[PDB]
Amino acid sequence: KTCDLVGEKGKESEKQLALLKRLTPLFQKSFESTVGQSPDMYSYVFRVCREAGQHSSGAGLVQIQKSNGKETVVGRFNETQIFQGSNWIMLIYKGGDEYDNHCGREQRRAVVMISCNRHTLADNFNPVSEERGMVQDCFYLFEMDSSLACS
Amino acid sequence: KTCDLVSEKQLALLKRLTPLFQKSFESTVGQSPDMYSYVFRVCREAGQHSSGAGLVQIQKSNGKETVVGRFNETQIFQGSNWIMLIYKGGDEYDNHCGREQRRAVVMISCNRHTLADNFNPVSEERGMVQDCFYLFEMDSSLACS
Ligand SMILES: *[C@@H]1O[C@H](CO)[C@@H](O[C@@H]2O[C@H](CO)[C@@H](O[C@@H]3O[C@H](CO[C@H]4O[C@H](CO)[C@@H](O)[C@H](O)[C@@H]4O)[C@@H](O)[C@H](O)[C@@H]3O)[C@H](O)[C@H]2NC(C)=O)[C@H](O)[C@H]1NC(C)=O
Ligand SMILES: *[C@@H]1O[C@H](CO)[C@@H](O[C@@H]2O[C@H](CO)[C@@H](O)[C@H](O)[C@H]2NC(C)=O)[C@H](O)[C@H]1NC(C)=O
Ligand SMILES: O=P(O)(O)OC[C@H]1O[C@@H](O)[C@@H](O)[C@@H](O)[C@@H]1O
Ligand SMILES: O=P(O)(O)OC[C@H]1O[C@@H](O)[C@@H](O)[C@@H](O)[C@@H]1O
Repeated sequence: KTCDLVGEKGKESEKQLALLKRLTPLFQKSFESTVGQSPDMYSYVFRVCREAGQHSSGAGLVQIQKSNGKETVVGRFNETQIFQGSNWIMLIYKGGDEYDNHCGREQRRAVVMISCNRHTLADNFNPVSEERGMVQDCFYLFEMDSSLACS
Repeated sequence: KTCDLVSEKQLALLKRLTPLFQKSFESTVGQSPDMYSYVFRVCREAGQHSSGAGLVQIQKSNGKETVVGRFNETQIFQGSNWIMLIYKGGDEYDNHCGREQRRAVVMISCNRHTLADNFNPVSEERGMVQDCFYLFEMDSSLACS
């Protein structure tokens, strides 16, 4: 019912479990941000290791078309990767819904850069961009502030 | 002889990093036989073989050079107070990551006090079937909003 790590198990995997544990106070929260202009107005909902979608799909981050509440899963938390930088944490959710035309029809993916901010536990979640111009390895990029990424 | 993208916003971002082009950033890390020295440059040759390397990994034990990413294949994104620079096209792995080409992802965070400093490796994700990557960080006032 929480984040599941993907990758090789070992010393590094063990460190990533520790990072997820540190983010526990954020689990109960839900972050949202609406961007874009009609007919492409989108609302992104992001959560840390908890269901961010409306259909129990295991979504960690979803995209909702404002015009018509169509929900698209950007990434699932059962496919998480996480890394600790000096003043930030990079959180990745793979296994989102598949593209039909772009990116070799691969599953969508979310990359969230959580930067250190001593003033708040969590705030300023914002979509940065969607890299959908590659034949593979595409991603939706986001940012958010959190004191938990600080040294 | 400069970064080649795959976007007007991206070209503007590259332009913004111009003052870093002439610099060379180095950082040694790890413990032999796994001690590596990383050399990173923005849109300029970081290697010794004119291969177009934007970031190379040097094995300190024997001086062997491995290209992590080529500025021949650059992607760049701008967050509120950070810039993400990506160089794909590095040397291929022999065993990890389906033998794909190495890749470098550099998180350039805002720091009002320096034009560019604190370049360092953060981690190497080499446990995936594909889309592996070397993660780095560095500070720069140019990343500040
Ligand atoms: C960006 O610049 C890169 C460096 O200049 C480009 O890399 C080169 O890309 C070409 C075209 O895809 C590759 O050509 C292939 O070569 C292999 C043989 O590879 C092996 O032998 C060569 C020569 O001895 C050696 O350089 C390689 O490392 C391998 O040992 C052929 O079997 C294929 O048919 C094809 O000709 C080059 O191999 C590749 N060289 C490298 C890694 O620098 C890259 O394509 C450019 N990307 C762009 C256009 O954005
Ligand atoms: C993460 O969770 C998703 C959603 O449950 C898993 O995707 C399903 O995988 C099964 C088996 O491969 C398929 O039959 C379903 O059609 C998939 N549903 C989708 C794509 O939404 C996914 O396999 C999980 N990742 C893991 C644990 O490997
Ligand atoms: O699936 P295709 O046809 O390639 O379209 C892809 C696009 O779909 C839309 O519904 C949104 O989710 C966009 O962010 C996405 O880039
Ligand atoms: O080429 P293989 O055997 O897969 O080993 C991969 C490793 O090689 C070393 O020389 C370094 O470049 C490491 O960063 C890399 O992870």
